Amino acid sequence: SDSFWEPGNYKRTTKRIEDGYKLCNDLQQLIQERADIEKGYAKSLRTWSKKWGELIEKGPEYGTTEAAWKGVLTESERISDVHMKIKDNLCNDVNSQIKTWQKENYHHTLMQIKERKDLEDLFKKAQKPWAKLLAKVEKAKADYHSACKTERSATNQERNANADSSLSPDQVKKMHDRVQKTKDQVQKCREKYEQAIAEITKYNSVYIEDMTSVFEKCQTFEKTRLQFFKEILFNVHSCLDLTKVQSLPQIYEEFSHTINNADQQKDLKWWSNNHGINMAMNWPS
Amino acid sequence: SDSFWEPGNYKRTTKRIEDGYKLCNDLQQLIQERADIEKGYAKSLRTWSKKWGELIEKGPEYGTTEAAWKGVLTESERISDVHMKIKDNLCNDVNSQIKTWQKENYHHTLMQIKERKDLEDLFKKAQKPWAKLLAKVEKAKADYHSACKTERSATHDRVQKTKDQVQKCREKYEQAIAEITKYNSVYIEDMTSVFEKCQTFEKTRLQFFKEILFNVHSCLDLTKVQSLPQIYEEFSHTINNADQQKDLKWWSNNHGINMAMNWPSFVEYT
Ligand code: NA
Ligand code: NA
Ligand code: NA
Repeated sequence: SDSFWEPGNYKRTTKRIEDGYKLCNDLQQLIQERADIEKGYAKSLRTWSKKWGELIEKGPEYGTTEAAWKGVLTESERISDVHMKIKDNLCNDVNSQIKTWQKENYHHTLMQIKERKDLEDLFKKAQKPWAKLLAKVEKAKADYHSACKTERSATNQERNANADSSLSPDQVKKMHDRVQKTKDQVQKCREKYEQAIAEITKYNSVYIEDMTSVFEKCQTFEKTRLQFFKEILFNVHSCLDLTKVQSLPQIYEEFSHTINNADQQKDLKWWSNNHGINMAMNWPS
Repeated sequence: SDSFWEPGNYKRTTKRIEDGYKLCNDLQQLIQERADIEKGYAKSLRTWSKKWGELIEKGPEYGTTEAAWKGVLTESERISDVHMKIKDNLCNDVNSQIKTWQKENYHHTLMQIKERKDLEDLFKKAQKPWAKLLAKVEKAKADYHSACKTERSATHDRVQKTKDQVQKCREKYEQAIAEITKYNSVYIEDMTSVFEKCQTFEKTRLQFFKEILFNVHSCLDLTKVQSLPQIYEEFSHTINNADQQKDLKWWSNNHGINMAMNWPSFVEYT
């Protein structure tokens, strides 16, 4: 079966050590990826703000109204910083931590992950004795079913010898001898089989102890990985939680301070001063 | 000079009307562009979410730990929806109300903006009488200035009829002047009146842009997105459900020592 207790089957557990390495790679990759998305948004915002900053400048809007329009560009700048800092937090608070743990817990030798290779070895050692007894049981079982088979086809041929009266006495005798010799075989074999089953049945618990002990070494390492991953996940969470960016309220507060300063009278009066009736004229003389 | 009072120069006030209308188009383009960026963030988030959602199921992580990694995917999805609403509010709401105001306060004759032609007309009307007096002043200034020239090289029939000429020029010059000087008050009064119509209208727009900027602000103002504190608790509870004990127990049952075994048993012969 697929049972753990079956020879070689501890390999799902050892494979899981190496899966732990892979999941470090995956998590780093996933975070880096989100980081690029945040870099990308901020980068877009800034491009936008550079573009309109200039179109407003160079275009017809003026005065505090101009300054109000500009408020929006300042907003997006402050927002972009927030997002750069999340990019930077994800990469140097979070990803580096993972990068570090992964370096520290997985070593690479002989085209293997040593933590895997060592433990496969430890299981293999733990399982070797009982593998023998299992092998024995399996020979004994085969060696006894083929003795059963022989004996049934040998007692057959004797059938049709005592009904073939031309055979020589030596021929009739060989067949008689084979039957008796092959039922020595059925017996001898039943015995070795029963003894092999007994021999293994007494090792089982030693086997169980041994494998339990190796398995739990594995569970302990795994426990640790799972704990670590839980923490980094919270650390990720910290990086992304907007409700804790303390500047956010202030960005909007300040953004509407600017809109509020948009003053039509200031703007209009200025316009007259520079372009309309409140300019000097010397009349003709 | 570039003084508004010289003929022609009312025009910068006039260009301003049409610049008004132009700015509405610019404003909508600005907002449209911001909205597109928001939509970009949101689309990105979801692509990322869909990608890793798959790569995680497929990968080795299982259990509640696996459900915690999926926390991020959900938060990401929720953030995308916040920005998608920002796109929509900006577009389907702020931009259309500009579009509406644009069409309520500007109208065209043929290809030209009517409010601008009207007020260019009124300017010219008021400027015209005065411009005519100024045209007079300009002629009689030139007449006099070349009765200067045609009595400087005369210093006997061309000696006293050109002192008669500096009598009739300096006379006329000084009366064109008196005449314009008398119209000034009126011209002042009528340019004043037209310019005020230009200011009243321009004021409408300045007040309207203030309002629209406030709306843009309400649209963009993260501190007022209700759902957002809550997104991040939904997320942390998900992380907090990672239970290594159950994930480990699960493993021991499906892959490790608590699995059942058949121990070797004597099997008989066919
Ligand atoms: Na400008
Ligand atoms: Na999985
Ligand atoms: Na829990």
